[PDB]
Amino acid sequence: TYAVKEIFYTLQGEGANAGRPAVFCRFAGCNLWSGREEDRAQAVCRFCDTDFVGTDGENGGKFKDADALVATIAGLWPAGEAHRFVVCTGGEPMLQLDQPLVDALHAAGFGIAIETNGSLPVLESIDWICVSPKADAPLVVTKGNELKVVIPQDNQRLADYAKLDFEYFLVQPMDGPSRDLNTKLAIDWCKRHPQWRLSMQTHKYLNIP
Amino acid sequence: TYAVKEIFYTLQGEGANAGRPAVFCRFAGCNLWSGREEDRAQAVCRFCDTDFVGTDGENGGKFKDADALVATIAGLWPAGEAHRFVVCTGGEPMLQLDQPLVDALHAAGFGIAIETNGSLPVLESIDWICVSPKADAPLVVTKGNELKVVIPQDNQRLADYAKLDFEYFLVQPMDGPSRDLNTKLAIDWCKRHPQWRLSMQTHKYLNIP
Ligand SMILES: C[S@@+](CC[C@H](N)C(=O)[O-])C[C@H]1O[C@@H](n2cnc3c(N)ncnc32)[C@H](O)[C@@H]1O
Ligand SMILES: C[S@@+](CC[C@H](N)C(=O)[O-])C[C@H]1O[C@@H](n2cnc3c(N)ncnc32)[C@H](O)[C@@H]1O
Ligand SMILES: Nc1nc2[nH]cc(C(=O)O)c2c(=O)[nH]1
Ligand SMILES: Nc1nc2[nH]cc(C(=O)O)c2c(=O)[nH]1
Ligand code: SF4
Ligand code: SF4
Ligand SMILES: [Mg+2]
Ligand SMILES: [Mg+2]
Ligand code: NA
Repeated sequence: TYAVKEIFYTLQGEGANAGRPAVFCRFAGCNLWSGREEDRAQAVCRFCDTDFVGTDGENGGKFKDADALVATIAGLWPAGEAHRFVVCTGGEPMLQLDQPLVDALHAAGFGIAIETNGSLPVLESIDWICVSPKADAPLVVTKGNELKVVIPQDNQRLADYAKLDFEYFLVQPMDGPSRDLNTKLAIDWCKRHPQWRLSMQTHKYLNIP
Repeated sequence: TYAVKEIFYTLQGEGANAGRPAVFCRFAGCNLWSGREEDRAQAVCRFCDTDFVGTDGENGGKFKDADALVATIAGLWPAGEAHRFVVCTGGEPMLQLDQPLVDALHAAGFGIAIETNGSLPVLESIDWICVSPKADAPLVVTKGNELKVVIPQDNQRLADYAKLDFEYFLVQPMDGPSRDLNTKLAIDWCKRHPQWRLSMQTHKYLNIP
């Protein structure tokens, strides 16, 4: 059984796969914040830009099993087109993403990405692992495809993240009332430390979901 | 001898390497347009967003040999940092980019990308080949790392391009008076035909060179 906030078809806005058509499956619920505003200031992750509470978004709901969820995901892909790609997010997708769902998505011809905060172990059969560490949470996933660090965060040891086992090391400016400022900080960081590259939230500039 | 409009250090704004720190080396001169506005209306390539005339830009000049040019490119890289990366562009870089320059950039620890219109043979020792075909020019480069097609162009056969031997197939919206329109067309093209992914000109959104 899966609790899903919304499922939608768009381009991946972030990370190395930015620009790529993807079905986004947004699981409800996170382990670093309740999703309630009155809780935000005391939460482990306090900067979240996302509504992951409940199952009331587009295509959202409680799915009986993996086949029902996969059916809805596949249904959003253009008929007769391949390159099927799903980005599992949330919320924290590792609270709910399990092997039977991964196997059913693979059997349906999807490549699978995850967006995860890195505080929970990941399924290594996932094809694309994006880890976005939250400075005040544990980081237990220390290898993956891309480490996409939102900056600035207090308590961050940013340069050290670069010792972890990832193919790409990205900084993503924190959105909120200081986005332009954070974007300038992020560009400068990369130019001074070019192991790192910039991940913009391109979907916000394109005004697409 | 090399005629170079400008050399600057920034983030690659475009293609699959978007976000990556790079020295841009912009060669002077193109085979598809004189760069003169009086000639634009009759040129093979008519939509160019770039000034590639003369050697009067930042660090631009006539370089006596490869060593000279590599010296200036290397001097823009942050001291003590690796991941050296240079994007050769212009203008049409294949008018001037030769094996000695490729060999000296490589000797200096640079990975080398090119931005090329594809109408001229490219050197296969170049590490990253980005081909952006112009609808009314010959396309002789039919393999490479990314094929980054600016859209829309009249006379374009866009689905045919996807038959070529590239790792990535991208559409980039044509900037000009219709950029927003063109951006929506490009998003829609990728969602309908998801072999294709979007290449935004992110440096224009970031307002960086
Ligand atoms: C909403 S999270 C969901 C997946 C999981 N909780 C995680 O944090 O990766 C998806 C991506 O958005 C990023 N993000 C969240 N709030 C953001 C903000 N205000 N500015 C920029 N990126 C943000 C997260 O760091 C993560 O990389
Ligand atoms: C300035 S060109 C120089 C390299 C080579 N002459 C070429 O055309 O690929 C670099 C990139 O800018 C793209 N470009 C030029 N004018 C553009 C415009 N108005 N809108 C979007 N992309 C543009 C080109 O297609 C190319 O991919
Ligand atoms: N287009 C788009 N790209 C995204 N990449 C990560 C997102 C997320 O919410 O996990 C997201 C999102 O919400 N939209
Ligand atoms: N930041 C940035 N990225 C770019 N990618 C290709 C460019 C070009 O002029 O070839 C370009 C450019 O001029 N600036
Ligand atoms: S860990 Fe991810 S989903 Fe949870 S509050 Fe933070 S950014 Fe949002
Ligand atoms: S071929 Fe490249 S440099 Fe030449 S005019 Fe066209 S976009 Fe500009
Ligand atoms: Mg989001
Ligand atoms: Mg340019
Ligand atoms: Na900090």
